[PDB]
Amino acid sequence: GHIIRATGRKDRHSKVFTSKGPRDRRVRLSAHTAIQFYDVQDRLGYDRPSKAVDWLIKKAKTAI
Amino acid sequence: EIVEVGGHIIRATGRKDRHSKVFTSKGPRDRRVRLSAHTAIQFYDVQDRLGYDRPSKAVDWLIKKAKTAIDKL
DNA sequence: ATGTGGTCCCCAGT
DNA sequence: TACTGGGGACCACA
Repeated sequence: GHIIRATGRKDRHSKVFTSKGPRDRRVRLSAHTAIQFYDVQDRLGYDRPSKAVDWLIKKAKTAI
Repeated sequence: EIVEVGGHIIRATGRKDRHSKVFTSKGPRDRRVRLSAHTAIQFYDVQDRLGYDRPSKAVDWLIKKAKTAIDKL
């Protein structure tokens, strides 16, 4: 897993390196997925959504 | 404006974006989130490996494939 | 300086 | 003709 350091002086957010190349680290959820996702996020009591998808990925480790 | 449909889904009556937010147990939330470098790397991996075009589907799949944990919360 | 979470403004597409 | 997915920028922060 890698990172790509920003080039511009306007946005300094890092991108990540995936199978399809540099990707921006934001995702958009659809309205039904948002509500279910945020269900989980508020249940675990996590402040930042990203910690909720770390949880959702630990579990599901049987993705393989 | 509020619509009941799922749950409660707020329609922005603004004008530079008709993008709609969702009403959560902690108020109006945006449907766009910023994954940490650490998370994004693992999240996109499973998106690629499922071949899903749009990454919202991947979160749908995660939740699908993890209700065995979600209910006991 | 160089990243961070998070969201605004807005383009192109569903 | 209403909403969306995502890029580009940006405020406060660290």
